[PDB]
Amino acid sequence: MEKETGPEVDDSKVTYDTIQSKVLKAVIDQAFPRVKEYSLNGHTLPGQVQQFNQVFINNHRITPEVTYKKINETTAEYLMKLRDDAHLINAEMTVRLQVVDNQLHFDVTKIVNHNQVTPGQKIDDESKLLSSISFLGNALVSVSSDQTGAKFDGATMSNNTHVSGDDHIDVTNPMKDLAKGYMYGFVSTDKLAAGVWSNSQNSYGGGSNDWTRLTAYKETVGNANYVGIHSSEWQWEKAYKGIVFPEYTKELPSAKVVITEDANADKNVDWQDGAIAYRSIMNNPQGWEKVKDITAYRIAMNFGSQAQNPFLMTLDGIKKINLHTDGLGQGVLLKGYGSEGHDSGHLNYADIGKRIGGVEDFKTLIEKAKKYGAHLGIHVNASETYPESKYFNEKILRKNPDGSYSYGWNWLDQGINIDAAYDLAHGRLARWEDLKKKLGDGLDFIYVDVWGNGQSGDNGAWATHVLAKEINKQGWRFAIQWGHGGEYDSTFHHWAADLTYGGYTNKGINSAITRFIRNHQKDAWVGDYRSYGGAANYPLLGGYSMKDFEGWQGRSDYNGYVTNLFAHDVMTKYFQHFTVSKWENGTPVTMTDNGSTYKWTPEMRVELVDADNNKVVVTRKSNDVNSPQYRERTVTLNGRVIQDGSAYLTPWNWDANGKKLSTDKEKMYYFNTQAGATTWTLPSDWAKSKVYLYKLTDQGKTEEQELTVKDGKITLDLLANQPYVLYRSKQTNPEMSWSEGMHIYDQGFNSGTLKHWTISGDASKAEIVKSQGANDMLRIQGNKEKVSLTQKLTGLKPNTKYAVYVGVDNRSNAKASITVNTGEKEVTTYTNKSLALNYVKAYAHNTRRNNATVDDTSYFQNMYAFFTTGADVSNVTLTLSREAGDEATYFDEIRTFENNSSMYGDKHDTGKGTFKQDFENVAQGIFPFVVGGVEGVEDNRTHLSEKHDPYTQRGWNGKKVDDVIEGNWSLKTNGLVSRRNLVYQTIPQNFRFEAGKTYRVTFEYEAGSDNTYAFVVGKGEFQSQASNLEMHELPNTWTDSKKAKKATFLVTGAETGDTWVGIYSTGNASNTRGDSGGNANFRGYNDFMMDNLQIEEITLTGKMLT
Ligand SMILES: CC(=O)N[C@@H]1[C@@H](O[C@@H]2O[C@H](CO)[C@H](O)[C@H](O)[C@H]2O)[C@@H](O)[C@@H](CO)O[C@@H]1O
Ligand SMILES: [Ca+2]
Ligand SMILES: [Ca+2]
Ligand SMILES: [Ca+2]
Ligand SMILES: [Mn+2]
Repeated sequence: MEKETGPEVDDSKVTYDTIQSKVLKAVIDQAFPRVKEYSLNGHTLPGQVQQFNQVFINNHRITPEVTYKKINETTAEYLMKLRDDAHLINAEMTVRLQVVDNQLHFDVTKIVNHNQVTPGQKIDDESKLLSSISFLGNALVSVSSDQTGAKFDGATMSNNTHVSGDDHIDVTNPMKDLAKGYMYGFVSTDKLAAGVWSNSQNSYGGGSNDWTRLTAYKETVGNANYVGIHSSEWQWEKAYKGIVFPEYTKELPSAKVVITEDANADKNVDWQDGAIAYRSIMNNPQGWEKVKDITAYRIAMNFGSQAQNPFLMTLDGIKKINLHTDGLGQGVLLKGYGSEGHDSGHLNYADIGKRIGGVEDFKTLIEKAKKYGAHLGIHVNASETYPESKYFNEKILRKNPDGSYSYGWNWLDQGINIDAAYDLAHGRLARWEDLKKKLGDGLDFIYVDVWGNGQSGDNGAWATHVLAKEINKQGWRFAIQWGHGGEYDSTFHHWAADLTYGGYTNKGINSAITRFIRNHQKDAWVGDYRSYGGAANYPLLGGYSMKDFEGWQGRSDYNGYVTNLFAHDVMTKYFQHFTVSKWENGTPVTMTDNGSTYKWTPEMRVELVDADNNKVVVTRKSNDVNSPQYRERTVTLNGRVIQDGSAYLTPWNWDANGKKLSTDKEKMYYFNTQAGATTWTLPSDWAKSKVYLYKLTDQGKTEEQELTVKDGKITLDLLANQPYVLYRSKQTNPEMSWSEGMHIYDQGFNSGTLKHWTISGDASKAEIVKSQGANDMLRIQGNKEKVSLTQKLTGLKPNTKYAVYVGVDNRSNAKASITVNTGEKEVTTYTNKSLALNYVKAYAHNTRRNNATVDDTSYFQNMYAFFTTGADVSNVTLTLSREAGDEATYFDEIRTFENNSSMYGDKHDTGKGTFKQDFENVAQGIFPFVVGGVEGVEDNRTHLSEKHDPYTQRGWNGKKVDDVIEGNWSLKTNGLVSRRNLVYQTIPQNFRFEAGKTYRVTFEYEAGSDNTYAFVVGKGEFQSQASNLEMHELPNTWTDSKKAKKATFLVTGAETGDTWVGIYSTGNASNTRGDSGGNANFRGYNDFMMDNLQIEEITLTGKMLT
């Protein structure tokens, strides 16, 4: 390429003025808000050196009519009249340029559109809107190839671990052309660096073209090439289908430049100095301050009406983690906080799940969690909904160009995507407001799932900023699913934080420039996941690694959760307590993974600092990618080694909420992924102190040991993959008030003792034991007389109807019971040997081997008693008992909660009399049934369906069957046809068909096809050696009927006491009647619904005999 030339600059017709602070002077054109040049400490950076007195309004070129006024020494103002009759533009905008110390601020302070526009109302011609304002062509700052050290550095979005989003371009003549959008951009000489911020929500496309709030352009002027950074175009008045968006969607255009000399004392001026200075002018995502202290993120899941994780139970998990981490901060995403759980009832944000304890228990959870530094978030959806939801309406649904529905997720029900632009234009904001009104204060984050994938249409930068602003206005922090989503406002990205998702192309933001700037403000980065290579092969700053134990994707591994916190997250979060100050790359390495051999340039040393001038230096141990030392670092704090390779001994000076600790509470954490002794130099304020070591378990600080300090050093030779904490004085573990608000002490057997129970019988026969998943449970075995454990149920309301259950897995034939005595009445329920395996994937005691009870299985099922308090609640007792037997019964999770069912002879309490289930007041699950093994351990596709006429009922969009038969609720199974397996069954603890007694079982049902589902009678444990079943295939209910059909069956209890009834998915093919895809799922061909179950003990007389 040959040396380039362009027009020189003739400014004979230009009048300049100057504005200046004490440190920065800007030469500005009086004709147009353009900075020609900046001066700071005798050094200069050009701005826009060639006049370009045009703007683009609604993508039309306009020569503005400008009047100028210098307001004060630092500030000038321009009134800019905009007229283009042919394109219906008639407007004016006021712009101010203002110097603030070493910053230049560009603000559009006022916009007047002379066309009549009313936010929220119809507009007959959208071209009358003033929708976009572009000052492209006027660089806010630049650098010339004639200047020494001229360079440009910019970041674009990349989520591919192999591909950096950053460009580093020497500004030379000649050079390659440049006309490209960027998220962050810096120009620098060897004397000055500048960074540019804009609130522009411009996009030039997806991927690396998105979030492009800046545009960099090469311009040749005389004999020099300039690279300038421009703000990308801004948005203003916008509409959807002629309906103008609300006023809050309009944000006045703003951009800033900051100019700096050396800012990290390395005696070089480059983009890193610009990036440090940039933190003073940049947007900061709301709630970012919290991020550095949220060390323990995880999901607590509810799903399908099951109430796997009641709000008050999550508080006990928080307490376990508080103990085990010695008071690290936590963030629990409640996936299923609403409606019947996860993926139920979307859009009705205020519909807080009733079966998990409703708004009352959610408020208690939020309030009580504060002292443990545990922040709650909720999973919501702004992209699709289901007929059941209050907000399902034809008007909100997304339709394809051909008129068909844009079908969304199908799982419990078939959802339809919504049109998010329509939604914004029609009151979306009020749904968030309703949630805030109901829930009140203290919720931390809203996690918006899906958004960013286009299901609901445009989910790009502008639309996401609007959505985030609605959420932030309620006081909530914004979080999203995708690595590329919400770059401007998000503080957490599930696909960045869960390293296992999506593979190497779908992870966090692969940009050193971006991470340098924002590492401390969000979990949005590339974490350590060696099999993805590139940036993910041992990032020096770590990167959040999220695991779970409360049911998300069937995750139950508590111990693995805690070890992962210490293996990845403690040091990740430690670094977020500082800001990056220096970043040094090494030489390129060659890697091979994921089907490619590629070059990657790794970071070798990163320095960070805090406001107290602490200095942290993180160094990769080798640049050799085939050496084990490539995946090792040293970390020093003010020169003192706190990590080397597999081990760290790290100070931690912040409480769970991030507040500075008192001197006597300052501590150090030790963790080593390998066996072996390590030696550490203590800091001066520890070196002459006594030092105590504690092993951290789910019981808190254990195995106190005073350490020997020699020559101001300690040596630690402790268990691998095990957290320890050190203090300078003896520490104890606090009272945890286990299960507060749940009416019983320690419902999950987490407190390491049974002393709060009154035990009747031989106490040696009752012990707390660990399941195969390390879940603590009460075990009773080997007892020759009854053993009982009793507590008072405390804090109950007088004259109130309640349910209580205990999870029970009984391996003995002996009677295992739950008994409530209210002071005025006693009720009891029992099980002999359990006969139904647990198939609820989000439930901690499902039958997956790694959270099995014992012998690789789990038969846990909730065993209920229903009772009513009298006038006095000072002596209500709960007793768990086990009659004589050799084998074990396991109990866990005692939940006592208000419930208004009337199942027993039309009365609430456990008692005699006809059994009826109208599904209108179910405590949880699908009682008296429990989900069967049709889908194995699954987020089971059977749940309680909720009525929303007409959408859930026959006739809407051709629906063949009602989701709900009578009242507001039925028992629905979605599409589980042709499976040859049991969908659900009664179990004797829920309903016992007594030996030799005969019952009439009646229910009403919908079935979308003939003989796809069958009513079945079984006994004992079902085996799919397949079990004998009495089989009654059921006809469809709509081809020859306008409503649900009634079915009636006689069932005699087997002498073994283990008879049950259920619904079975046959081997027959269903019939979708020529429909396919979403229509076929929606319309219910493959569905089964039950309601109005009745089971009545009868004596066979007269014609019953036939
Ligand atoms: C990975 C993730 O968050 N995916 C979302 C889906 O989540 C799935 O939800 C179903 C139940 O509906 C089940 O629990 C799966 O295990 C879980 O991965 C789902 O919420 C959809 C809804 O459109 O969004 C994501 O794909
Ligand atoms: Ca520097
Ligand atoms: Ca437990
Ligand atoms: Ca009903
Ligand atoms: Mn439903």
